[PDB]
Amino acid sequence: VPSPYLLSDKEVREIVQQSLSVGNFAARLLVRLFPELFTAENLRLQYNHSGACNKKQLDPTRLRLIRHYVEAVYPVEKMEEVWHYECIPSIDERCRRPNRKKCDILKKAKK
DNA sequence: GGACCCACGCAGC
DNA sequence: GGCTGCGTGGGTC
Repeated sequence: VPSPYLLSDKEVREIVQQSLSVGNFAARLLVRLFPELFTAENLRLQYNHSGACNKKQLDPTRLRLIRHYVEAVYPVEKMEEVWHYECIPSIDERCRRPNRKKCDILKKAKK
């Protein structure tokens, strides 16, 4: 039974063409595969890839799918390190990214 | 209240 | 006293 989260070759290519780095590709796949976390409710703020820091854990099956697409597209010579040090931190940064930077909230507080 | 990306000091572990 | 994600801010678009 094929998964409904699967992306066509054309869809993957359109995401790759916008990706600045393999880490950014992982983050873009995260947004595409977890739409429920990227609504105006920002449920993403309650999740990270592992459940560390007393947060909820991203669906392990879709996290494996992100890694599958990363490994199907990008170089694999150092894939363990790319996943651990580039893709995982990019995924977590995308979940926790504030809609407004603290320095901008305070800079407007003068206006 | 721009959206977005990634580097990096830090606290908790 | 190293490793893991958070909070943060410089920077590009």
